[PDB]
Amino acid sequence: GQLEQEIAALNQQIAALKQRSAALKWQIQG
Amino acid sequence: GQLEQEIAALNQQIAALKQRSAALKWQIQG
Repeated sequence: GQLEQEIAALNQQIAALKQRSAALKWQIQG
Repeated sequence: GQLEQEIAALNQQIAALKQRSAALKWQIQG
């Protein structure tokens, strides 16, 4: 249902922002 | 100071999404 889709979206967004943060930290350190 | 502000916003958004997930994980018990 809707709940399952929203929890999937939440998990997708967490992963995307964590990936972005990790890449940014490395880019800044360079 | 906009660059610093944007990184702070990213970290705030990450923390918020993690809190949503954490609150659901906590709720799993009850």
